[PDB]
Amino acid sequence: MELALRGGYRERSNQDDPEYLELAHYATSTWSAQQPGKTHFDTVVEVLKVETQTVAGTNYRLTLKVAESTCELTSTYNKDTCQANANAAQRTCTTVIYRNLQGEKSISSFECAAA
Repeated sequence: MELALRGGYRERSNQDDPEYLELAHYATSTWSAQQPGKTHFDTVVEVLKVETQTVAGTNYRLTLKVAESTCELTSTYNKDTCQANANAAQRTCTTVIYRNLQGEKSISSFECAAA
């Protein structure tokens, strides 16, 4: 379920590995679908920061610029057709995704800063 440690995150660049963006989309679409009053998926405008912690499994702490997409929640989310319009409100959000050895992912946290 989680990897619990104070400190010990290592900084990664968002070009260090293409999977960071994939993980960002997984977290953002999954979380947005559960929010009360939402009609559309939120999507990832940009990965702003990547930090990881590994013991056996790994925490990916991703800081993201997020905006509402035009893809309805009744549709299947698509990582690259569900882009936000430049005029859509943006927020900075931070998510911790824990992945165990089986590759099972758990969103430990997903929090957005007020605009």
